[PDB]
Amino acid sequence: SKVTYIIKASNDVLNEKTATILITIAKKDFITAAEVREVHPDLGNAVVNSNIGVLIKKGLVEKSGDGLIITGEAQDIISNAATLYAQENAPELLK
Repeated sequence: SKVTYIIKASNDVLNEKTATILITIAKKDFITAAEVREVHPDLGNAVVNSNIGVLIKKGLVEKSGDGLIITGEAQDIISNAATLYAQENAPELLK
């Protein structure tokens, strides 16, 4: 997971943890907190919940009923980030 690009496009508001949780939510619309927790065994279950909350208080994620979905702000960081990465790895990606 390419969190350095994310932390970069976020002007360093994001750390390695809030960045990795952001990608998971970005990747699956209406994903739940319980599934975000399961794909990050590395992290504490209450750590994931905290950092999801830190992402809602920043205007990057919002809750839709039971599910989690990323804001337009968040998708600017994601598209910036992936374009950065893609250009630094282009000949490796394009084969």
